[PDB]
Amino acid sequence: ITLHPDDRSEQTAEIMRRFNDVFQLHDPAALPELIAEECVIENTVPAPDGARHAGRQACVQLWSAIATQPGTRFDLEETFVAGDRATIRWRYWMADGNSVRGVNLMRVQDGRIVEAMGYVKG
Amino acid sequence: ITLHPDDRSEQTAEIMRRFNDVFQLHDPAALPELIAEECVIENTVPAPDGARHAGRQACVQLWSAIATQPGTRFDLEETFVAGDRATIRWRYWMADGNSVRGVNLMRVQDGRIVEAMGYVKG
Ligand SMILES: [Cl-]
Ligand SMILES: [Cl-]
Repeated sequence: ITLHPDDRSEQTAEIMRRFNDVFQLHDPAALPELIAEECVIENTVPAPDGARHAGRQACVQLWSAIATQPGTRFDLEETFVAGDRATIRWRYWMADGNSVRGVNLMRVQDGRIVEAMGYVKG
Repeated sequence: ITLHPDDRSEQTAEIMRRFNDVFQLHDPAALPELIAEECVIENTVPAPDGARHAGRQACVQLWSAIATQPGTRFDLEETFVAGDRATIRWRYWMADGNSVRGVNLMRVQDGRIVEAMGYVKG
């Protein structure tokens, strides 16, 4: 985690560590405590806009499925934190052996993830 | 521009304003002075990795063409700055009338853009 010094930067880093570990450990147990009631994900697909998932339940369900899909994984390229925001660059490996690079733009409020926006190479 | 308070945040905001104006005004005159000799762009396409453009000349050429392509434009969604980094969310409108949302991750060093990473909805 690259930290830009800022009031809550260390808190946001801790949130991103635990968030990233869900995927690295394929273990979604931490997801609910990290996600705001009103959390929104703007997913990577489909263009033009990306789907939208709203509310803790939808966000937990989506990320849980992602974290536990057989034959898939993520390599973390860089997590950069500043204040209540972070960027997480990654490479996603698919069950067919292909991969794609992407990024999440993350925002926290009251110590929980309220916004996650995903993008990919197209 | 949303600024996260940090040493050079105001400088980075100024760089991003002038960078964004190149596209909004379809005027690439400012590009060279904003771009480091060694600047690298990791473009939005093609998956998996995105092409790579290296050096001021390549980066100026690519962005100049983008800025001046007839029938195309960008809407700025949000520019967020922290320290020597920024994120710029946008919607790109293509000559065929379609659009796609995307984001640039930007990094400056010595007052010039050294790194620009682009991603899109897929
Ligand atoms: Cl990678
Ligand atoms: Cl938009």
